[PDB]
Amino acid sequence: ERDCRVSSFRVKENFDKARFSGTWYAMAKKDPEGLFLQDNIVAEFSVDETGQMSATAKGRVRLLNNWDVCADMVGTFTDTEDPAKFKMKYWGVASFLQKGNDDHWIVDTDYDTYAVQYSCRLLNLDGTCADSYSFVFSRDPNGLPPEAQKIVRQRQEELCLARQYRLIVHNGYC
Ligand SMILES: CCCCCCCCCCCCCCCC(=O)O
Ligand SMILES: [Cl-]
Ligand SMILES: [Cl-]
Repeated sequence: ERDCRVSSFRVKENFDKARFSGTWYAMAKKDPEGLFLQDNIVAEFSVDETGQMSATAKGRVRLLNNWDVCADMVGTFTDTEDPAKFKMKYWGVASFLQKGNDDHWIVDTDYDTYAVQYSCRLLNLDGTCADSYSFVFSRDPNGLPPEAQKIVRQRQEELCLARQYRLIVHNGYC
């Protein structure tokens, strides 16, 4: 009876790009189809004076046949009418790395502790998501405090994803 239509999902009110800048460690991920980033995922967000948000990311990706590389990725965000909803053009510093353009929603954050991100790459015909991914980020690479963890769990459930995350390990691979 809970609403899993993407159009129903709340996102961060009055999202502040500047406050969101800096280092975010991925603690957990819900994978899309054909998953790319595997683990050791760290993102760096910036805003320029134009107010244009961008990011870089490092992580282990596993090219099939069991070949691990540390991907170095770049993203730039185009604003929409909602301050928390963006279009993210992304690519790798190496041209053979995955590129594309995904929706990028900041579902919730308190800026200095946790963030929940969401992307629906493809809708179902009933408005639910056919192919989604989601990152939970922490400022502290050692994880979230309990109050933040509990808030995040609520947000995960609201996205209809709470059963579908896996933990992201950080072990200096990159
Ligand atoms: C959304 C993660 C951080 C945002 C920083 C954008 C920098 C490019 C990251 C590329 C994400 C594309 C792969 C995401 C889906 C996946 O890993 O399976
Ligand atoms: Cl709990
Ligand atoms: Cl669960």
